[PDB]
Amino acid sequence: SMIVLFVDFDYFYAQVEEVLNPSLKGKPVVVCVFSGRFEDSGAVATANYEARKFGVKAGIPIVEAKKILPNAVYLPMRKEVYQQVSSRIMNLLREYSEKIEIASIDEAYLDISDKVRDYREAYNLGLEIKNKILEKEKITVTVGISKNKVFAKIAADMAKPNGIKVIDDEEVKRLIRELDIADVPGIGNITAEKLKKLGINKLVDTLSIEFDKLKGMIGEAKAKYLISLARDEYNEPIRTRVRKSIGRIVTMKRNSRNLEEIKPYLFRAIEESYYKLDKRIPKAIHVVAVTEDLDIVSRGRTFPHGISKETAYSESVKLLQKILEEDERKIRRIGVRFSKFI
DNA sequence: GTCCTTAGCC
DNA sequence: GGCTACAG
Ligand SMILES: [Ca+2]
Repeated sequence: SMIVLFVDFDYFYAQVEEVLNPSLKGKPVVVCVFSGRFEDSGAVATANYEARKFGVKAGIPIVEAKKILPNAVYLPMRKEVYQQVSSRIMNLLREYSEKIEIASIDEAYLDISDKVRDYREAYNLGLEIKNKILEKEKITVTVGISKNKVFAKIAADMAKPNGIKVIDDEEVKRLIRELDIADVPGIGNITAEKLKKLGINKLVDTLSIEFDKLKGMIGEAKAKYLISLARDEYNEPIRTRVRKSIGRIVTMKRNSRNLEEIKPYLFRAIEESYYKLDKRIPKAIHVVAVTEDLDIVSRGRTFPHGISKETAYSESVKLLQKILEEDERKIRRIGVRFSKFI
């Protein structure tokens, strides 16, 4: 009882550039966010399987990427192109079950309990999903099928890319015992290391250790949740994610601490955040500053009414002003985030 | 329900 | 780098 079907687009951004650009078949492809500063200032957002065999990965500096593969194909992120392709697949997804939780620009969880009898009909539903998506958008996905959200995700990780994998109630048990902890959704590097010292290498170890000695560390929320996976008791429903804050953040030319030159960046993040809102009026604004050393500093302000675009303008300067005088360091990035919509 | 600094994700 | 939620 309770069948969750999970869908993750493989090397999404790079795959979309491949479908668009037949001249990139075969070779390696590295989609980057270019800073606008120096030559190859920036970071990597994704790489195809061919790029990833060589270490080139999401998050490393572009400069480093080019140390490894000086001649992969390097491409600027075109966020709104993957956004179009993404919403088109999300809609195809939406036809198979009303109960859909969109989790990022490239993964979605389907609850299929009323639409199939057991896993055998699911895995088939899985194949239909895949093929229909590849037909209409020429994009390969991976399908994960399990008893809850988290093991749906894990199942897709084991069969990525282009593929499909079921994890029945039994295999849940093996993975509770013998699967590596960092491979648990919502657990990457920093929290592996938070436990890598601690003696915990698999989910089970968490039951073999005191509760507060975990609570205190990675934090109560994270401790509870993992313990729930250990006990095989996770049962979080599939609900429509609602976007809580929409924002923009842009890197400046020559990072500085003069308000009059910082000002025009600040205002562009505002236009584009309004752009985004889309008929949504927030009550809250935060001015976000990234410093010369890269130590994020944020000041906001909540209003009992919604914030007009113009009030967003003047109000931002006041919050910018506050930062300029409580943190001492120069400013490299500047932005705004809007939240608590009407 | 409010000011703020903290990790997993493409 | 840019995004967004999450942690008390
Ligand atoms: Ca994903």
